[PDB]
Amino acid sequence: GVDPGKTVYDSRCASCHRLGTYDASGSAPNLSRAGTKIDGKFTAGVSGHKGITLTAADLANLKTFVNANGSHPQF
Ligand code: HEC
Ligand code: NA
Ligand code: NA
Repeated sequence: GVDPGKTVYDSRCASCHRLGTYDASGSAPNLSRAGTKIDGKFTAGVSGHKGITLTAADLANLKTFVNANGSHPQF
């Protein structure tokens, strides 16, 4: 789940959000430890937040990515 979750985060939330030290640029909240807020903010297949629609697989993969990476290329 971790790699497709990165694609979800990268293309769909990073433009605004931050995530630990992996992504420290953006004005919206840092999504570190936001799994429960993500699942409350999004319903699988229902268009919502910022025009985004997420599949069930998207939501699971993204949370696995947030848990595993939420960081420096040399660490
Ligand atoms: C800019 C167009 C954004 C995009 C792209 C994403 N998010 Fe967002 N998010 C944005 C703002 C300005 C805010 C604060 C106002 C609000 O609507 O809450 C948020 C907030 C969240 C939250 C809740 C934050 C908290 O309670 O601390 C969550 C859980 C969240 N956003 C999730 C989220 C996800 C999973 C995204 C990728 C699919 C995503 N956002 C994109 C702005 C923007
Ligand atoms: Na960002
Ligand atoms: Na949900």
